Amino acid sequence: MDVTFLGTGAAYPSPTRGASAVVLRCEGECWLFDCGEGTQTQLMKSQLKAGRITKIFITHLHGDHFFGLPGLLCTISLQSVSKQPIEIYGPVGLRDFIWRTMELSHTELVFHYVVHELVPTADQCPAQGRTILLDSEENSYLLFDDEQFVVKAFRLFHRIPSFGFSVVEKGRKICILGDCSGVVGDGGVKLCFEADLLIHEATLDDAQMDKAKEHGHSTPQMAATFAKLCRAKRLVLTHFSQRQEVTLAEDFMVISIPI
Amino acid sequence: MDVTFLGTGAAYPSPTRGASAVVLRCEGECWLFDCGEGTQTQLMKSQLKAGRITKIFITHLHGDHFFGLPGLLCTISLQSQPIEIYGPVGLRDFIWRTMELSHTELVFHYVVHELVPTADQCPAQGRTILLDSEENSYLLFDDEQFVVKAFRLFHRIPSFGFSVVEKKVGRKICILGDCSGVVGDGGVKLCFEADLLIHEATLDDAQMDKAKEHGHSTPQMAATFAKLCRAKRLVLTHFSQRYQEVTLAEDFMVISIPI
Ligand code: NA
Ligand SMILES: [Zn+2]
Ligand SMILES: [Zn+2]
Ligand SMILES: [Zn+2]
Ligand SMILES: [Zn+2]
Repeated sequence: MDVTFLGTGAAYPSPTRGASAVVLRCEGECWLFDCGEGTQTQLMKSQLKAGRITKIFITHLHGDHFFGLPGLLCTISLQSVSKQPIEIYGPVGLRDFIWRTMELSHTELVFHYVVHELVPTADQCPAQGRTILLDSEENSYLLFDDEQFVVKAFRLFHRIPSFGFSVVEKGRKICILGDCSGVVGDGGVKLCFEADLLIHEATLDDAQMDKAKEHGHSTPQMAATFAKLCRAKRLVLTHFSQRQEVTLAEDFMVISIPI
Repeated sequence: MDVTFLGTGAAYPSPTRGASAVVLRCEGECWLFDCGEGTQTQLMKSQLKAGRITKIFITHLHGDHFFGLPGLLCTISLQSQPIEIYGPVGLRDFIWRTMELSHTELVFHYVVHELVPTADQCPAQGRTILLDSEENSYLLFDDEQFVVKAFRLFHRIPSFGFSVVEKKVGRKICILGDCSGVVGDGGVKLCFEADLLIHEATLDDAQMDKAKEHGHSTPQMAATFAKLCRAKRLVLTHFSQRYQEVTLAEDFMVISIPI
């Protein structure tokens, strides 16, 4: 079980840090978390293969987290019956984006996909596919629960609504948070408790905390405080402004979680 | 006056050849022809600056020619006259909806002028630009410095070539989208004695049948068109990915056009 960082930069892809994308691998099955522009080329450079991706999870509808998605699907198709659809989980709006973009570009994908949309709430920002609704008691979204994994989402605060994802082996726990300046109620501490790996943004340095919060971002001290509060075993910082063990992510870094 | 190749590959971007994008530069003013995924990052790696781009021309709505556009506009905005965008019907709504979905407020104004294709181009505020039946071309603009026109190509979906004429008469640069041929005589006439002619050669001549099946050309097809137009120099691009003067385009190649 490992995470491969494809893009570790904030706001846009650069020559030194790609736009947001991380792949979680379990037993040859790949799950992609975020898909900024250039993700498909970062995949090509990596040891991973786009064709092995079975699920995709989008944290929020800022372009550095999803503009690479149409390209990625097209290329997977161009290079390919798959039996099971690729499952795509993300905020409301994502399903129509993909459908329209594929139609506009006259792309007939050779595989089936389904988009499951998470419904955000207005307090996340300043004042056949499923629709997935918050459970107010649990304070989370159930994405899926099978024999191997339970995967859930929780609400973050950002300039637009943003989500974190919790992956639990039925075992190891990996939590991956979208851009944020905070978490809505106890959703994070609950789901992220004793995470084996916690992936958190740290867009700006601690001296720029005011600017960070302004833009719905975090600094390393904010991430670290959340990690300590959740008793995470490992904290990995990512989504750096372009130019408990704590690791600063770089593109193509692979972190394994031993059993 | 120079031409800079940003991406020279076919169908998708790779680590060795980016998706379609070429920049024409005159006296510090940059015009971009096509905008595949990764174009913004190629620009960063190049000696060019995204912020100097004043016009963008899209040959056809295949993703390897436009999926990079939303990202490019966002990054130009983040890092900074209106930008003029020319391309097929459908492009304007694509850009508008994508900006809205991603909650992007661009700091510059842009306008999208749409070219209306004809049905025989494929197998059986902003302007809406019609084919002129007398001239068999589309007038994009005509000022004291330049006359720029589009003409119809045959591809799997409708595709366009662009003719740029400097007034002295002066230099003529013609850049053709993906195609297996030109539709009627509008194109041969506009490309006559081109100083530089940029043409695809997706597959080698031994795969001509496969090339034509996919609305593509081989080097002999491109060469024959260059000879027919009496072009001075032919540059081949849009090469299949590793999965009369004739020059083979590579990413970051710069060709200077003397007066
Ligand atoms: Na790879
Ligand atoms: Zn971001
Ligand atoms: Zn964001
Ligand atoms: Zn193409
Ligand atoms: Zn094409």
